[PDB]
Amino acid sequence: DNEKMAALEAKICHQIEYYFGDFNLPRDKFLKEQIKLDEGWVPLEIMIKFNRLNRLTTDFNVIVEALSKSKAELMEISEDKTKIRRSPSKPLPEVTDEYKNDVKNRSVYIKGFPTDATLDDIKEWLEDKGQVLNIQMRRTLHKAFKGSIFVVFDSIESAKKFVETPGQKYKETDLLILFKDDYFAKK
RNA sequence: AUAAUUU
Repeated sequence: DNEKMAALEAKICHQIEYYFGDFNLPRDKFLKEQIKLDEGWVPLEIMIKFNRLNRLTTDFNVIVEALSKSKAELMEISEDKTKIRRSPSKPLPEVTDEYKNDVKNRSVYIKGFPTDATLDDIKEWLEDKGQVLNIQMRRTLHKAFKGSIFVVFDSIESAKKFVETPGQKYKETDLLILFKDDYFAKK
């Protein structure tokens, strides 16, 4: 029973840490704007507008409880517990040629998912393939899922090991896997 | 329609 509460809390921490994480934050206009208002602090009242978090829970107390137990320890909770922020002690990394070169080399391309698959479907399928930091479902201008995605692993090592595996299939359907830069090379 | 949404 309470194990499901732990499961819910782990999901809450992951979703919030994604929003304020190294991959997302630098390209999140709405969030970078909010962060400029009160020294990084963002009211839970605002955090609740984030769709994926909303679907997990809308309750402030549950969110605070979950974050206070987070292992990652990326987020800080205010004293009155009405707002949160990325720790000032965990600044965003400087984006150098080296950093970008490393991110590109940890990025993979995977084609072959059914057009109706959701982000949750894919996340679950990637659960046993290594540490993932970002999943980008490729869509058309009108936001229609093409069935192909880009995945960013925690390191070039886990990325390499994923691409090295030739017998991978989704719901018993073959998949085309390539390093992102290799996918572009062809295109 | 910054009515931005893995906001």
